[PDB]
Amino acid sequence: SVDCDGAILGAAVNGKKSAHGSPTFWMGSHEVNGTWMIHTLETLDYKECEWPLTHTIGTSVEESDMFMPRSIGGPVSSHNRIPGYKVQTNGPWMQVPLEVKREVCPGTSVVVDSNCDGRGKSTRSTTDSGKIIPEWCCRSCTMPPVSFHGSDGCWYPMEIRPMKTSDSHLVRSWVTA
Amino acid sequence: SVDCDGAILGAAVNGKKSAHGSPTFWMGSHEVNGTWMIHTLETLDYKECEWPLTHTIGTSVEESDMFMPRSIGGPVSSHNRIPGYKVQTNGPWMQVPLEVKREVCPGTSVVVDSNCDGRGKSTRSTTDSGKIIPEWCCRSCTMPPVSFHGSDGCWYPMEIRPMKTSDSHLVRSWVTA
Repeated sequence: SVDCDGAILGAAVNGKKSAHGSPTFWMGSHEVNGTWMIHTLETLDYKECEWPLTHTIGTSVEESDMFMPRSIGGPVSSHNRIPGYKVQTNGPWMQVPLEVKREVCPGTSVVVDSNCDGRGKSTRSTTDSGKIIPEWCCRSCTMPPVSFHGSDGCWYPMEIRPMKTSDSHLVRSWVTA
Repeated sequence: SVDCDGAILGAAVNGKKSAHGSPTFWMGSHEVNGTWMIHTLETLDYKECEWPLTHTIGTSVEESDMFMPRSIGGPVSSHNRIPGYKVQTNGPWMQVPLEVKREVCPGTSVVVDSNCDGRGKSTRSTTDSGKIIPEWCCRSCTMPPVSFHGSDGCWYPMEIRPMKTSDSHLVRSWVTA
């Protein structure tokens, strides 16, 4: 119900490139194959506020197609999207400072398999004793996998699930955005 | 039916300043009293195409509320707006190169009066004989009056009407956007 401070916000488009930005936030997007998608996403801060429409490029989306949820500052825009992933309602958004990469978490692997579990809470690549979880799957996300690199290490999006692992030592995000 | 060429278009916001631009077009806007409005509008070209929503900042407005009509490249945005004036369906948009000013046409005057005629076709400040029409009125537009400065001289928006003058002497716009 509250917009973020538009006085310190910016956005820009030029040809096939775009960006939404603030001193604690940066989302860089391109157009590839006629589709706009995120290539850069950095957050130094977690806050519950909404990107003002006055500073939004191409307001468009079915909200579920956004990547960064609207309630924590994600621009309601076609530019805020990653093909193969849907809105990260329970993403690791509190693990700031964060950056998104298209890259396997260290020591892990992700396979696309329709038999994999569906979307769940975002999960860290390491257990609560710092042991790496080697094998992950997703039903239909696009490769190379989306990964969040944040304060306490590497996290996967909702789509990507841990395999062959006890649940009790998993680390999940508390975010409900 | 056809969007403009996105590869050469651009748009940007920073704080209280914004702009939409192409090699043949420039709209500069800013936020005054919590409201966004055009401060600069230059066209080097007249074309019937639509500004792609992907390259539009703050897609929002009811369309009668825009200043530059959608069908000739006007960004469907709250940034494309001048208070006191509505969509220039019959503006002098063919008189390129054009620039919009907040300024009385040379040798003329504009007064605000409820009893004046309503919106009509945009009319040149001079007659077909090069004679200047000295007095103009508008029902409720805002001062200083907007004026279009183009190829064959100075024109007024749809809201600003010529007084004490004969219809046969008047030069009007053929634009229906």
